[PDB]
This record gives sequence, C-alpha cells and structure tokens, in this order.
Amino acid sequence: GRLIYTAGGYFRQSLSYLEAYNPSNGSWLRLADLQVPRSGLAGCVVGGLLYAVGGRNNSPDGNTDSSALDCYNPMTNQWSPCASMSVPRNRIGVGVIDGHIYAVGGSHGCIHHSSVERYEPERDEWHLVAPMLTRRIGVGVAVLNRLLYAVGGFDGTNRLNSAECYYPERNEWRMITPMNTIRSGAGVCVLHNCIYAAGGYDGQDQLNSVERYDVETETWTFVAPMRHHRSALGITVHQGKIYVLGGYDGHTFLDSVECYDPDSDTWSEVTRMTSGRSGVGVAVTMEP
Ligand SMILES: Cc1cc(C)c(C)c(S(=O)(=O)Nc2cccc(-n3ncc(C(=O)O)c3C3CC3)c2)c1C
Repeated sequence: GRLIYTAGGYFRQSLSYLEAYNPSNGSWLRLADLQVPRSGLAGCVVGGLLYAVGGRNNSPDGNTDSSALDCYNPMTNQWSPCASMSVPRNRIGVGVIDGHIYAVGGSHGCIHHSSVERYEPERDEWHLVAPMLTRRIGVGVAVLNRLLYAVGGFDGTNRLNSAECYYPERNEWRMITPMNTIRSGAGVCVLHNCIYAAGGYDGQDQLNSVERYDVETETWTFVAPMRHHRSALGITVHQGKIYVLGGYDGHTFLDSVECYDPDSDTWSEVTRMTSGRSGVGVAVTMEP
C-alpha cells in the first residue's frame, strides 16, 4: 500500500492511538482513535482494510484482555467492530493467508494459549483450527508461500527459541529448526524467501540482534543488528525494506523507527514516532 499504520500500544497505560507514517515524505498523521485502548495487539490488512486483533486494556480502571477484532477503513477514517474471537488473546500474533486472518497464541490472564483460530471476513466468522504444539505468548507470526509460522514467545514457564509451521491443507503444525536465540516479544516478518526475527527478550536482556530463516535451507542466519535493543516492537515491510517501530529497551519506551535495507545489510533511523510506546500493532495499506 502506501502508509505504515501503528495502532495502540503502551506508555503508562494502554493506548488508543492510530497514527500513519508516510515513507515517501516523512510525515505522521493522527487518525481515528481505537474505540478501546489496547496494548499487546497485532495489526494486519485484508482487502485494503486494517484490522486490530486482540491485546489488553491496561488502564487505571482495571486490566482487561481483549478478544476483539476491529476494522479500520481508510476511506472513512472509521473503526467498526467485527466478530470477537473464541478467547481473549493478549500478546498475540497474527498472519493473513488467502484473505483469512489467523490469530495465534497469546494470553488470557495466566492462561497461555496454544490455540489458533481463523477469521473469514466474507462471513464475519471465527473458527478454531488445530492448536500449536507449544503454548506461545509474545509469539512472532509470519506468512511465507501460504504457510503460517509461529516463532518464539513464552510458554508460561520459559521464553523460547523454538518455532513451528502450520500447513493449512493438512490442518497440522510441525516444528521447524529453532532460532539461534531465545526470543519473546520479537518482531517477526517476511522478506523475500526468509522469515526475519528482530529483537525480543531472551529472559535476561532486550535484544538488538536479528536473524532470518531460509525456508529452502531450513537454517537461521544472523544479519546486521538493529541500532537499538528492543522488545515488544512493531514490525512491517514496505517496498522491500523492514521497519521496526518502538518497543522497550530496558530503560525507555522507544519512539525510534529503524529501517533495514537487505541489499546493504544495514539499519538506519528513518523517523521517530510522535511518542515512545511499546506493544503496538502495525500494518501497511492505502492512505486515508
Ligand atoms: C506494563 C508493560 C511494560 C512493558 C515493558 C511492556 C513492553 C508492556 S507491553 O504492552 O508492550 N507488552 C507486551 C507486548 C508484546 C509482547 C510482550 N511480551 N510477550 C512475552 C514477553 C516476555 O517477556 O516474554 C513480552 C515482553 C518482552 C516484551 C509484551 C507493558 C504493558
């Protein structure tokens, strides 16, 4: 599309912001607030519409995990509710295959989900599919060649370096090669034939390292590290480059946005968000 949308997040409390960054001119636009504040959500796009999935409203009033699915139409600058998921899912990951939204893992209080469910926009319906082999919150999710990958996270006891792949026509999950780093709350995305995992928390430190999985070789390789360590970052791809947005570096809720050029294997700072925050949802679609 043309703009990078960032929805929600956390700073002092869960946020309702929807802001759109335009890489062509450096500008940020503030758009219609989410109806309910949420951090730990995920964003995705189907048919030009932006969806916000799951998360949690951490507020002074209290703290409520979200099962919600909401749809933002850039033409109208309006959010509409969709059908809710079977369960609340904070610290969720999502991926889109063939116009359907897969919601993966996440938490409902102390419940760490392995369950996975699929949304069909044409019917406004969710249905459960086979669960993952592992409970995963803070799970990175990406789609490559119409297969769904769940990467890292936290299973209730340990942060994970494991990853697995969902084969839709078999409704089956299988482990893939584990990452070389334990990562929970990483940013995961796809670029060319690789799944990238950037940042996260390894149980001790927020990470700046970045590694990628080549589906043909089934191996993970480190690339250039980000300039800033970060967990609970937003991540997306725009014209062949990876953008990482915000996160937490152990000291500060970051406003930094970095951009990875895979041809030069370099990261550069490209803009700052209007305020530091973590736990955002991010996706790319047409300008409003
Ligand atoms: C109060 C508070 C404080 C801080 C520092 C943050 C970041 C958030 S937050 O909204 O950004 N929360 C969030 C979003 C996405 C993923 C994760 N997440 N999932 C698993 C783990 C882990 O520690 O294993 C994490 C952590 C490593 C990132 C967590 C909140 C509410």
